[PDB]
This record gives sequence, C-alpha cells and structure tokens, in this order.
Amino acid sequence: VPATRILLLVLAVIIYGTAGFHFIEGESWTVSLYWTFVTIATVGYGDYSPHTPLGMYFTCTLIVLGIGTFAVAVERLLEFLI
Amino acid sequence: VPATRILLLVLAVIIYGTAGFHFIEGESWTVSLYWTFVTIATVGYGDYSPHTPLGMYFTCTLIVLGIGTFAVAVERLLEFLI
Amino acid sequence: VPATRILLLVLAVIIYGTAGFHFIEGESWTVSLYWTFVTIATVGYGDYSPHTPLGMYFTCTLIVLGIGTFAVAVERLLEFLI
Amino acid sequence: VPATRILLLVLAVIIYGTAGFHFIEGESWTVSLYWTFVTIATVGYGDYSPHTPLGMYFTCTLIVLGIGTFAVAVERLLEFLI
Ligand SMILES: [K+]
Ligand SMILES: [K+]
Ligand SMILES: [K+]
Ligand SMILES: [K+]
Repeated sequence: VPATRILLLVLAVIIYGTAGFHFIEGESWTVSLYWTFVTIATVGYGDYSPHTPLGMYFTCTLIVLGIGTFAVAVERLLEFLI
Repeated sequence: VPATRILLLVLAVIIYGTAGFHFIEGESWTVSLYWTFVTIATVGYGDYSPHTPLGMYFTCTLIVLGIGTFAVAVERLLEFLI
Repeated sequence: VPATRILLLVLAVIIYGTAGFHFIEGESWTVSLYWTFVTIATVGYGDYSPHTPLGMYFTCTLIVLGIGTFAVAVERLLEFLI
Repeated sequence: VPATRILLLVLAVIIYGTAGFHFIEGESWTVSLYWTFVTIATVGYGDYSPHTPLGMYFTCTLIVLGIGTFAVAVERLLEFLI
C-alpha cells in the first residue's frame, strides 16, 4: 500500500484516539495526543489511562485499530529516512 | 491460516485472559477484559496487574499464548479494512 | 533455526533475567520471573522495575538480549499450536 | 542495510533520547539512558515519563524515530548471536 496512504491512515487513528480520550476521559488535547501515541506504539507508561467503562471500551478499540496501523506506518517511515 | 480461524483463536485467548483475571485477581469482568487487551497487545499500562503468585503465573501464560495470537490477528485485520 | 534451539535460548534469557533481578533488585524469585516475562514480552506494567543504577543497566541488557529472543520464540510456538 | 549502519542509527537514537530527556525532564543521565531504552523497546514501565508539554512532544518524536530503529537493530543483533 502506498506510503502516503498509510500516513493518512495513521493520522486518522491519531485524531480518533486523541479526540476520544479528550472527550471520554476529560484530559487535555495535548495529554490526549501524547496518550494516543504512547498507546498505539504499545509503550503504555500508564501515567494516563482510562478510568471509566466507556474509556476502557474505547481504549480497546483504539488498540485494535491503531497498533497495526502505527506499526506499518513506522516501517514505511523507516524505508524513507533509511 | 484462514482469517476467520485466527479470529476464533484470539477470541479464545480473550475469554481465557478475562475469566482468569476475574477469578484469580478478583477484578470486574469489564476491567478484566480491558486488562486482557492491554496485556496481549503489550501496552501494559499497569493500572491493573496481578498481585498474587497464581495471578503472576497466569499472566505469564497469557503473555505466551496471547501476544503472538493477537499480533497475527491484528495483521490479518489490517488486510481486510485496508 | 530449529524450534528447540530457540526454546533453549529463551529459557537461558529467562534464567538470566530472573536471577539478575533477584540478586540486583532483591525481589523474590517468583516476582523476578514474572518481571522477566513482563519485560522481555514488552508488556512493562511497571509494578516492578529496577531502582538502582546497576539494575537499570542490567535491565537494558535484558531488553537488548531478550526481546528479540522472546519474539522469535513466540512465533515458533505459534507454528506448533497453530 | 548493513548491520553496522543500523548500529550507528540506534546509537544516534539513544543519544537523542537520553540527552533530550535529561535536558527537558531534568532526570539524571543514567535514568535518562534507561528511560530511552525502556521507551524505544516499547517496554514503558512508567517509573519515568515526561511531565511537561515539551517532554510529551519530544517523547512522541522519540517513539516515531526510535521504535522502528530499535526493532531493526534487535533483529540484526539476533542474526549475529544466533
Ligand atoms: K507499559
Ligand atoms: K510493547
Ligand atoms: K509496553
Ligand atoms: K506501565
């Protein structure tokens, strides 16, 4: 799949994750964006995490939709810098 | 391996993880499902984790049986939406 | 690489990780084994982690020697159950 | 890509991550090196993490530039030990 398409896909995941965390868990846009990257990259510091059932469900959806997309995006980015 | 078979395998892992954590560590079904995803996806927030020796042994079994299965499931899911 | 050789390699990693965390960080053998799996699988709950400079150095060595070995072991294990 | 080149690339990531965390978040050089490995390997214990907006932005940059580089480095290292 074209690298630029994979870029748009991961940007869409990032918007989804960030807006979701912001509105569901109430954290700031900046913290939510950070939490989104930390989650889809599978880092998972745990400094931020969902504390509501809706947030937990949402996080599972983000995990399923976002980890693979992020992994593909990283590997494509590798091809370009490297 | 057929995508639908991989689906059944990851659903089986999810049931195993969720019921195990619920019964061993005593967390609610919802928290246990969430913890299962967070674990097999290798996110590992650490907001929930086992606090008993049996829970620790169980978590190691889940890690070994579940991380690979979830990884294959994600990559198969990639192909379908993408 | 033969699957059984990969098994021995990951067992060697597990022994190294467990003994090291036990002796350097002072946690029980059981906690240390659990921490080793949680680390080399890249889950990283953070319920346990090194609190000394030697422990931090050691953990970096385990990360480098163990994450790859564990990942290959998992994928070979997938071939056998699946 | 030649293994030695991948080695230089991951060393550059490690320097970037370590110096960045040290200067932005104020942790010691040793803690910062440890945090860098824990982050780019995707372990993410969360015993250390950024607490400023600049640190969060920086961490996202390190995650994008470093996780892929580390993954390739680990797999090349595997080829040599194994
Ligand atoms: K983690
Ligand atoms: K991970
Ligand atoms: K993790
Ligand atoms: K954590």
